[PDB]
Amino acid sequence: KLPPVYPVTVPFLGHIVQFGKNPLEFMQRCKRDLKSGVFTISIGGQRVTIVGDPHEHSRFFSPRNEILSPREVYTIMTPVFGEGVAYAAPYPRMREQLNFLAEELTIAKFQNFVPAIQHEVRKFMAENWKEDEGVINLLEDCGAMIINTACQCLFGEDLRKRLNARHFAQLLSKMESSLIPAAVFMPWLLRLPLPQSARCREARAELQKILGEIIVAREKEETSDLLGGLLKAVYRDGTRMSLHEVCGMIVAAMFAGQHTSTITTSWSMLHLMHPKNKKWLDKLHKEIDEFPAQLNYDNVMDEMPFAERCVRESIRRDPPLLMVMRMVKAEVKVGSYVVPKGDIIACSPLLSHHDEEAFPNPRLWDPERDEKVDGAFIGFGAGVHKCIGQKFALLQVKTILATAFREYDFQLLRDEVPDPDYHTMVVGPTLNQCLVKYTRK
Ligand code: HEM
Ligand SMILES: O=C(N[C@H](Cc1c[nH]c2ccccc12)C(=O)Nc1ccncc1)c1ccc(-c2cccc(F)c2)cc1F
Repeated sequence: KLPPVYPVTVPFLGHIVQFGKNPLEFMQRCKRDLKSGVFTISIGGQRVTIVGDPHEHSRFFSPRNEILSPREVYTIMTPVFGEGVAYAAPYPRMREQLNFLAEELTIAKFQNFVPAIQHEVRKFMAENWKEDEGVINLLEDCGAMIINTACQCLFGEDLRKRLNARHFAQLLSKMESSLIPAAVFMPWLLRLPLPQSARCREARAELQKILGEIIVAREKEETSDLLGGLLKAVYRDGTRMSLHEVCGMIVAAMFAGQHTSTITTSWSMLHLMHPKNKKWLDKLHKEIDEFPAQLNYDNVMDEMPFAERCVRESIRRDPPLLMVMRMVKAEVKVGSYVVPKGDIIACSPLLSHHDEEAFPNPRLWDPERDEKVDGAFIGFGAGVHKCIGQKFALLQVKTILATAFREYDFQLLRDEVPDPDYHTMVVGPTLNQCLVKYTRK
């Protein structure tokens, strides 16, 4: 039982085009006009099957790569993380590799983090929000704090000194400068692509070059950072990581967070400041108002369940990553239908999070809601490939919120909360809507 196919009106580009303008509405359209939402868009002549049903998510996450591999679809990353580094490494290694990062971003590895990140914020604002009140772009400053903060946590002083955040940021940016989201048909498209790499690849090298130097430098003198920790790692056979792979994993760490976290932090501030949500804002404050000026792990990790709620909804309502794809290397059965081998198969947070059965009044941002279908919230993916940085991210967000709101109040210079800008790789509030006003308490 092949799933319905939205008929293709213009031979080569219509869906890719139609999705670009309004994917949510587009996708829903197929759900709507084919009745049963396990449809199959065609993108480039690639049959693409979207699993639109919360109930049948489980089928999307669970099958192991040898049945549903992202290695094929995410190939575009390969210049960035490095040849053989991640999805470009056979699954024993990839799994091994990913597993090592995860172990660096575990809640154990956070003992000292909160003040570090809490610092950078108090530092940043003070430096960029001098006046009692002023006007700033929110997206950007969240963007600056996110990056800034991560570095404070995940990188050592020598290292931080040798390559400061701003430079990283530019470094990182050059790397997406490469990226082209063909992922839906992306794999095949790789014929002789222009060195979109050329800009980035240089960037990877410069990072690596640096990374070596600290290692060389550090060892001379006589250490627990992200770099330090990855080096200690050993594969199951018993080989260590090659700084090439080390450099890649670090890139992954900075890469995943940069937009998703920024967008998340931002939305969350955006919704909380808005006047509709006074109620929620007051709730937060009771939560955070007795927190000691100095902030420590426990306040954030343990004593902030609501705030977490707020972040999760923000992601739930407008998730940064619109969808997830796997390459079907074997025929598999989703509910009634069956999906061909060789059909790229995708699952979308953006859609499932607006299925009205599981998220009714999806556009209402309620931090206190709870999914009415399990695994409907997939903002951080699910099953095998669960996000491995989410705990870290949340940590970042919840701290920025407590710190910012605690000493500031914000006024949204737009009548309504912004509109999502879908014209980006990772989807966020529109940069222009984001103007926002701040008043030192
Ligand atoms: C707001 C922040 C974030 C959001 C919303 C987010 C969301 C997600 C989602 C939905 C997935 C599943 C993608 C898929 O199944 O292909 C995922 C996977 C992943 N995320 Fe994140 N993520 C975030 C932050 C991070 C950070 C900071 C890291 C840092 C390393 C990270 C690393 C990963 C990795 C490695 C995977 C892949 C799991 C695998 O391939 O097995 N993420 N993330
Ligand atoms: O920007 C993207 N991907 C980036 C880099 C990245 C790719 N594979 C990863 C696996 C782990 C970590 C990072 C990445 C990333 O950072 N993703 C990420 C994933 C998990 N956690 C954190 C971050 C990206 C965004 C959108 C689309 C897209 C959406 C809808 C339709 C469509 F056709 C394309 C595709 C994208 F490739």
